[PDB]
Amino acid sequence: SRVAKAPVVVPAGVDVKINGQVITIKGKNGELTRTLNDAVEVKHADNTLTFGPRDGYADGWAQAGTARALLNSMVIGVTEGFTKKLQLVGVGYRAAVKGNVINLSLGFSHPVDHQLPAGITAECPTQTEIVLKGADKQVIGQVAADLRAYRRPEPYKGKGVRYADEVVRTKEAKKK
RNA sequence: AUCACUGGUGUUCGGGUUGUCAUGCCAAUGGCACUGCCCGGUAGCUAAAUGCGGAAGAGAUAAGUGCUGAAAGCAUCUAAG
Ligand SMILES: [K+]
Ligand SMILES: [K+]
Ligand SMILES: [K+]
Ligand SMILES: [K+]
Ligand SMILES: [Mg+2]
Ligand SMILES: [Mg+2]
Ligand SMILES: [Mg+2]
Ligand SMILES: [Mg+2]
Ligand SMILES: [Mg+2]
Ligand SMILES: [Mg+2]
Ligand SMILES: [Mg+2]
Ligand SMILES: [Mg+2]
Repeated sequence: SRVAKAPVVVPAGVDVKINGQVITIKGKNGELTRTLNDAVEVKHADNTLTFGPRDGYADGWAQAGTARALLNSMVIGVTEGFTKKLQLVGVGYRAAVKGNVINLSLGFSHPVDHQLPAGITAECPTQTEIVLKGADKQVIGQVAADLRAYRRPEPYKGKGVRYADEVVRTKEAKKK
């Protein structure tokens, strides 16, 4: 509703294309396409997209609000792009990128190699930092979640793979 | 599952031996006595013998964990995906 009302602006250089429900956004950072829910009517208008419910759908305003938030992320994706940062905490925990495969040393008796998906790249500044980059906000979120899952932050020392902007509450071992 | 090995059985293979009857007798043999009683043992069957098995992988999930995400300007694993 309120989210669906605010239209999204197409900055210069971004080219939208609507084939019924299938949309395609093309920018300097790549090309993203989505099939919108059959209850959403989207209009290109004058360098600004608008979103509204179609007639005969009881949830059109809920479906238009999500279609708006996604297309707004698609436009940001093909220009500024998205970035996620992860830190490793713990003596001996290290990371390193070789091609599109991240090598994790997380205290296991075996190595952890994580293959990145199609349009995601990863740089390791220090050995305890990973920086992901990509145009798809959902994909970069999934990749970061998969890397965090190898060694979730534990509550007694905060050790593991954490999001850089993550608050990790710790607690003290029970006395006696 | 199998019998190469280790073994059991092995009244159809060989031997020892008690009592008695017979083959004229000696010598040699056979019958009967739980296979007379025993000692070994071939093939076969067999276990205690010795080979092998339970999986890996894949698909769709349970509880559970998430990503993106509005309805509800926030939040939200869910309503779409
Ligand atoms: K045998
Ligand atoms: K035998
Ligand atoms: K006799
Ligand atoms: K969320
Ligand atoms: Mg034999
Ligand atoms: Mg024997
Ligand atoms: Mg015998
Ligand atoms: Mg005589
Ligand atoms: Mg007689
Ligand atoms: Mg008689
Ligand atoms: Mg399995
Ligand atoms: Mg949201």
